[PDB]
Amino acid sequence: YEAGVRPYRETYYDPDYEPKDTDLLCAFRITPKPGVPMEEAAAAVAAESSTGTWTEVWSNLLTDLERYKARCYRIEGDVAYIAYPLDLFEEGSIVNIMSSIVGNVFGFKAVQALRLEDMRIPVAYLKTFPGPPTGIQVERDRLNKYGRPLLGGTIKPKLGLSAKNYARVVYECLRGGLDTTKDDENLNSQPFNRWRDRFLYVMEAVRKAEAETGERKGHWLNVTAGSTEEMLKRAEFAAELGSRYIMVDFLTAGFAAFASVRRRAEELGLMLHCHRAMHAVFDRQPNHGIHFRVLAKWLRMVGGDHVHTGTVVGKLEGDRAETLGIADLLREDYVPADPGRGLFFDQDWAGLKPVFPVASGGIHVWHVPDLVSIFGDDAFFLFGGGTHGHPRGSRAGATANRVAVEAVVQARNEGRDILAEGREILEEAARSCPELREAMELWGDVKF
Amino acid sequence: LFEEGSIVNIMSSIVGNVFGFKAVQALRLEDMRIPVAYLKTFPGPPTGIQVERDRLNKYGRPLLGGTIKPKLGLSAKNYARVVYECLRGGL
Amino acid sequence: YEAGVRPYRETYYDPDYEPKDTDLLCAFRITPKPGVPMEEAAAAVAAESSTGTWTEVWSNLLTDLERYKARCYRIEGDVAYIAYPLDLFEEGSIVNIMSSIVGNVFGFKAVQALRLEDMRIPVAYLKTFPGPPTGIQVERDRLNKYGRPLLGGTIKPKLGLSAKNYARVVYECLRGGLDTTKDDENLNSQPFNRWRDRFLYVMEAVRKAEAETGERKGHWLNVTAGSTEEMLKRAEFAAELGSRYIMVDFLTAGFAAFASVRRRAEELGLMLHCHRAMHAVFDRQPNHGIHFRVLAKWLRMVGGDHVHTGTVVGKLEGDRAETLGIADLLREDYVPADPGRGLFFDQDWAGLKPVFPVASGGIHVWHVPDLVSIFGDDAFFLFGGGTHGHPRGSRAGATANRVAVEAVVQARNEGRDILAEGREILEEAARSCPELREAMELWGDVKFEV
Amino acid sequence: YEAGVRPYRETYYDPDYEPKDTDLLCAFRITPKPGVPMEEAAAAVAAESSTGTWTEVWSNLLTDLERYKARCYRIEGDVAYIAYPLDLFEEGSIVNIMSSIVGNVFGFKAVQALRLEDMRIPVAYLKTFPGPPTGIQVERDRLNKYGRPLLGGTIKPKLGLSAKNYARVVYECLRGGLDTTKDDENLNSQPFNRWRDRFLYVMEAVRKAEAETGERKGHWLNVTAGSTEEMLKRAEFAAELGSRYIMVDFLTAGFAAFASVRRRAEELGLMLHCHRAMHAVFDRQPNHGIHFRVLAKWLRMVGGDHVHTGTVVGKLEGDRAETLGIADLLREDYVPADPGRGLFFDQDWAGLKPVFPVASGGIHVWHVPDLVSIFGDDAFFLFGGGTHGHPRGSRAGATANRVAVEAVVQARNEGRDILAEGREILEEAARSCPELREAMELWGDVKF
Ligand SMILES: O=C(O)[C@@](O)(COP(=O)(O)O)[C@H](O)[C@H](O)COP(=O)(O)O
Ligand SMILES: O=C(O)[C@@](O)(COP(=O)(O)O)[C@H](O)[C@H](O)COP(=O)(O)O
Ligand SMILES: O=C(O)[C@@](O)(COP(=O)(O)O)[C@H](O)[C@H](O)COP(=O)(O)O
Ligand SMILES: [Mg+2]
Ligand SMILES: [Mg+2]
Ligand SMILES: [Mg+2]
Repeated sequence: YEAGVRPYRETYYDPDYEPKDTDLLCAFRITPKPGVPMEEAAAAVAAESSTGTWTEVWSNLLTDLERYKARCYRIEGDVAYIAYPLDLFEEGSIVNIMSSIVGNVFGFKAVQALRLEDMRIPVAYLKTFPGPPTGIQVERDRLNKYGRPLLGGTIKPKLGLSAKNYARVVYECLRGGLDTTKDDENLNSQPFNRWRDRFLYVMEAVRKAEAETGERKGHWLNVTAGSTEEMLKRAEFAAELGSRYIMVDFLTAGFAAFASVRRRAEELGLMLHCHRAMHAVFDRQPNHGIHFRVLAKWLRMVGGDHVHTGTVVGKLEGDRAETLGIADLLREDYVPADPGRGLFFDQDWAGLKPVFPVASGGIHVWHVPDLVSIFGDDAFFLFGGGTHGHPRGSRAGATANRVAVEAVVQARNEGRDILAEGREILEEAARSCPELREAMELWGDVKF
Repeated sequence: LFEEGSIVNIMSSIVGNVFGFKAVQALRLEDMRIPVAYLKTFPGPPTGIQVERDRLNKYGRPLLGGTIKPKLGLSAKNYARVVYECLRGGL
Repeated sequence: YEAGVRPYRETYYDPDYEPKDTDLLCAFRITPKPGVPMEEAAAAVAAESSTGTWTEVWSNLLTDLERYKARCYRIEGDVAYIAYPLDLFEEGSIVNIMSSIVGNVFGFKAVQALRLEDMRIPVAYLKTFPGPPTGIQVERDRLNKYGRPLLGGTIKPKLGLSAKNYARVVYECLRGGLDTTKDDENLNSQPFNRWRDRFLYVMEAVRKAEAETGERKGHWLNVTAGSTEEMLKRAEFAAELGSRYIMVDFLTAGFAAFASVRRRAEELGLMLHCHRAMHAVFDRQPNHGIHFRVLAKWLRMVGGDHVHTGTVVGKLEGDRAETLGIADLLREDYVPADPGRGLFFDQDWAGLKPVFPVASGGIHVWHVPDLVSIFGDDAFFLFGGGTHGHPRGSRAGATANRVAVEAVVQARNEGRDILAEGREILEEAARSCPELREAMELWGDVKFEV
Repeated sequence: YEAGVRPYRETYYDPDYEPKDTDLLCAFRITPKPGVPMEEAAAAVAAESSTGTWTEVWSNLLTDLERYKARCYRIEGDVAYIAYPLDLFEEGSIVNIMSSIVGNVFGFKAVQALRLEDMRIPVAYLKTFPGPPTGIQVERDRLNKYGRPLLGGTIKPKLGLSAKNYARVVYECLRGGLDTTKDDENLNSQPFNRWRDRFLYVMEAVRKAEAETGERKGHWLNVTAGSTEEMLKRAEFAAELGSRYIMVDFLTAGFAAFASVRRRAEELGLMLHCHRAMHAVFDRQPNHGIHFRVLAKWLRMVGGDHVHTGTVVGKLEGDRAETLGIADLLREDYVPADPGRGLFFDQDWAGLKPVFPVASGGIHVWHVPDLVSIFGDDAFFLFGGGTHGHPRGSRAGATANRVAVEAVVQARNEGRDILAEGREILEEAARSCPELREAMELWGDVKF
């Protein structure tokens, strides 16, 4: 035992290390404090997210640090690759992953900025997680909807509507062609609209629209609440009322409560929509934070049936290439590494069910060719303002959006170039659909 | 606009989506004034500083603690041996 | 520390204090013992309802009495205004409010009579209460009834009917046009009519009436009982049978058990009717007690869907101007002070749901013009004797009262002065409704003062 | 069936009726509206508290009103006696008694003022009530205290003390000679003193004083709360901490919740102190309300172990003769009617256990001779201000009060007249008790 402070790289930088198939790997983009070499910064991140601290400790001799320490094994420019032994992690706990990988290392004086770009989850650790309870294929069977993207939309105004008026908007949307509707992420239980009231009114509107159209419908009832117990109570009630879906803000509620709700959702027969409120607080900036592709891996592991992924073309930020990679991570059994899409590692999903991507935010009929081109059939397209903002209201707006999606789907199956011929496809459909003609006219000038 | 007693609801509105808009390149929430009428729907700490000092019977100084190291890798038995030495020594 | 007895006035009278928006305020009408000045009596009430006792105590120095004491901050004649800091009260407990405000101060030798006239509940404290489970607007959607007062009535005789005969009366009333019917406040479970039998027979009567009229119907099944556990058991059974409503005597059962029943009603999806039995024991006399407007505020805070407010014109006492104020306290988002109605403070309701006023007691068809003029549309009018006492029985009586209310409402919406033209509006309807004509003939000479 | 309004007197006034042993009887003092004969006003009370309403109903023919109606069978000046058949009441429910007897009859225009003076509870109905769970004799055995009144006191200031300072006052009081101490009626759980903290701090003080004095001690922890469930939760916690007592405001909490708390108390082995907060809102005025002796009967039926009865000589109102009757009602097996004490009926108690009277409110050492003379040994005397207001604090004050009571009990047992020689008895004890001397000097001029 030699007391005193030693540089982190002496023990935690090992560019000769060859990662094992059981290791958990991380890709960190590091911005060191000026004067701190890149190797010392990367080693500090590895040390203080595994086994080390700022000075040597006599208790190091009571353990086999060679077995348990993480190691930065490769540095490519400002990107550091770090490997973590399988034994460092608690089985089935995303919370534990976060507490090591992003626990303290983002606040060190020696590392000015730090962003976790990707993470390789090893198969041996994935087997301790359940994944989604329903999955794309079973959900299409439960809805009896095949061969196209599914239609949805957030009820607006976000807040302020009574339960009665809120449910009237739901009825109008579903009656007009939307497959689903949803509560806004911030609509929980408030003085103007208490959750029990909303749940009762809405399911009556869902049943009515379902009877009148002859198509199956659902509404994503938000159970997000201040405690795990209250969320479970709201899920139990939605199931009692015969709802197909519930909704949870998995990041604001948090991963521990999220896991509790996901377990209860499967026991009640509910499908689980996951809203990513708060994600942009730490996945927006390229120099610091956690990229959403990491959050999307954690989401699939705990087990959401959908998660929002961005629209690329809408009102919220999202890169086309990164979004395409995120969609594969959510839907495929195996995703090869792809630098062109920001995927730093191959990801085997070990038989876990796939998650529905969900595109929402500032989109309207003119975006439908782009969206089909980006996502294909296996996705939800959500039209909030794009439905209720129609000159003739939600019902007319729902019809315009549903017809647009089916026109572009039919064109693709016929082999046409849906981007090169996008407007032509929408104009042919508008000739037999007055509601689509009016939507194209109102928003023809709205671009982001 | 807010659900009584729910921090989760506050976050869902205030930091829900507004950090990812194309029109706003960066955004930082600096402070927040919680009104008294809303605070009263929250319980606050279960113990509190004064009751805790009574339970510890320690007054008139900062209190001493420390994180067991190495972070990970110690057996349960060796972990508790480190604990004992620290507490026996004055922490 | 200086031991010994000091006048309450020295510490608990502060005419310079400016109430805070978080303070709870009371208006007391005080009748001091002769020889005791008003200021000393008012300070005694403030002292012994907050922090003080009859002599100085060394332990006053272990706390900041400046922060917690109540203060009488204004006196006008025999009215005393007292302010209580927000931190003196337990969140969400009417029981605690009463324990301080009306706990011991009504029994002091130095204060010969005491009446609490009004109370200002601050917004910061209201937010700790849930309010009504359903509320007027949700309830109208659950019933599918709009644009008129709702019709009800107590089943008579109060006691003695078998469960089977009890339900037969219910059926006749609902079949004849009443929207609801109710158990008498004193009908709980008795040898001549046990609660399980009554609930079963009655719900069968309600379903038959709904099917024959094509209108939604309800009955207010009284779950009042000797213990909280028994009341909850009876509520569970009412929900199992599909009842839309339950009923509780919130004062005789008490506020603690009332809170328990209100919570379970929301969980069960039941609407909660509240009967104010016992209120007159302490809200009647002008010199001593608690004015009903305070009880109504507490009622809305705990959360009842309806509460009886009186009729003004019926067999039970009630003042018109005071009732108008009470009706606003139950239904409106904000009620400004109004000395003419006895509203001593502005009352903000902080988004709590509203409560249905219920007018009941010794009323009949001739009172309908006055009832509509007083309450408007958002109210229940209950006719017990006024229904079963009809010459041809309950079904005919229910038809007569229903038609009367719909005619007075129509005439009002047509712009007529229903008070100046009340008799004419009723006589016009009678020409097309034999039941109403005969009800008007029977009770035309039955009047109560006002 | 003859429709129309009839005078209440025709059916509900019967001066030839003989009350049965199974009838519940009431004595009402009635102030009719000017112009309403006394017989009509009494008939109206009988009718609208049993079976009648304001007009004849066809459904009367479906019922045997002769079997079930109440009847005014006697009028003596402005006092009306009314008999109610046993079958009108629900077994074991004070709530049902109130809903009939005092439900609506106090608010009729025809009766300008109404006061219920006394009530004869028949033995056949009493057998459906459990009565106190402990009782005076069992309680004295649990405390191991005999041959004197018991000492208590409310902690002061009423509100504002932290839990720590609160338990310090408790410790001084018990260490000084008080048998018990109690929370104020309005101390429940508040931001300055939460109930969990208070229960923990106080029980530590109780055990500490118990060990230093060698006598058994107790504190009346207030479980009064806004809902039945919360009160039961607090009672469970008191029992878990090994408390001998809990306390409930049985009127502000309400009788239904009171019954719930009484049942749980017996199951938990707790003795139940009952505070009568709010009683003066309806029992103070002689023209309108309910006399406390009625509430005292209902209290013993549900089963409180103590209840406050007033001091007569203190700061709160109370008539001596009426107080002597109320104590007999609470303690004796059978109480015969007595016009000099306001007892309108004989009351058989059917074997129910007796209740401890509790005298409290503005009393000090000079009142002890009167209190012993009034109540005898089986009572609590509570000194709040009379303890903490001592020139030298709570321990000194508790000593002065304990010494005074034992000096007076000692003089009585020797055959001295404790009232004629009260001053001499206290002065003799003060010669050897400086704490008593200082209390006598401090409060010698304080009289009510
Ligand atoms: O709150 C909103 O703005 C939305 O309801 C969109 O409403 P419109 O349909 O009216 O735009 C969605 O929650 C966002 O799209 C979420 O963003 P993301 O999908 O990127 O998490
Ligand atoms: O018991 C009764 O007398 C009633 O059923 C009325 O019967 P009628 O309809 O036959 O008069 C009601 O409970 C009273 O109106 C309550 O008084 P309030 O509404 O003033 O609390
Ligand atoms: O709050 C109070 O005033 C007391 O704590 C007395 O304190 P002191 O001992 O300082 O007077 C008691 O609650 C009253 O005696 C109750 O009145 P009753 O016994 O008549 O119900
Ligand atoms: Mg949204
Ligand atoms: Mg009634
Ligand atoms: Mg007290």
